[PDB]
Amino acid sequence: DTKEQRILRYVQQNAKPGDPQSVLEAIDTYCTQKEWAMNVGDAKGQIMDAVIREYSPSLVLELGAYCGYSAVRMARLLQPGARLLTMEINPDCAAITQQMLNFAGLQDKVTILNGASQDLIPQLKKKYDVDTLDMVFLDHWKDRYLPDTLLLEKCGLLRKGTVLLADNVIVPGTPDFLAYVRGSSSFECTHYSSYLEYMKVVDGLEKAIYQGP
Ligand SMILES: O=C(NC/C=C/[C@H]1OC[C@H](O)[C@@H]1O)c1cc([N+](=O)[O-])cc(O)c1O
Ligand SMILES: [Cl-]
Ligand SMILES: [Mg+2]
Repeated sequence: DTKEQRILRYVQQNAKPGDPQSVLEAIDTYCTQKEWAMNVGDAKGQIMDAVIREYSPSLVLELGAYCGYSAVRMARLLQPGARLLTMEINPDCAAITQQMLNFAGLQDKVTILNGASQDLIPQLKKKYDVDTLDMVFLDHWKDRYLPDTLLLEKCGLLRKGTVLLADNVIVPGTPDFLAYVRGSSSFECTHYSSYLEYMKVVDGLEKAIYQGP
């Protein structure tokens, strides 16, 4: 029995099936009151929600599903016909994420990719019928944010106006990524100050909008 399985079970026992908001609320309750876990959380989540609503993306890539909290958060705001692809390196987590989405009634909008980002990114266009991405959410290994951004760019997955939105740029931090995007004329960056999930520690999201080569 793992922490992640306990979260899934709590959602199954307490949330309303087919109600994404209820699923988010049960996850946030469990992680607030019983066991901390690395979900984006409600405070950063509201900022995510605002960004998604602003850009109305048709095709979103998530790096790092975990338990599917952000997958649920994002997919519930997607317009009909829009798609979320989410990459998860751990097969236990990838299974839990599928179950979370199923419960929420979002399975039709979301496609889970099991594998390492660096291995899956070059297969997106051909295997998943992708031209360019409208939005990318980065929440996987923090040392992978920069090299996976360079890989997205190499593989032709970014277009002018693709929105990159990165969690944990302060805590635990992604200092190479943040230096890079903020220094590059290919990115226009905005910082959204917030708090680390379930805590009083300052963290933030960075939005980096790709400008072209
Ligand atoms: O390592 C973090 N995320 C990367 C984890 C990536 C993989 O580990 C478990 C699962 O397989 C996931 O895809 C992290 C860590 C903290 N933290 O405070 O440690 C807060 C966060 O929001 C995080 O995303
Ligand atoms: Cl999450
Ligand atoms: Mg995170």
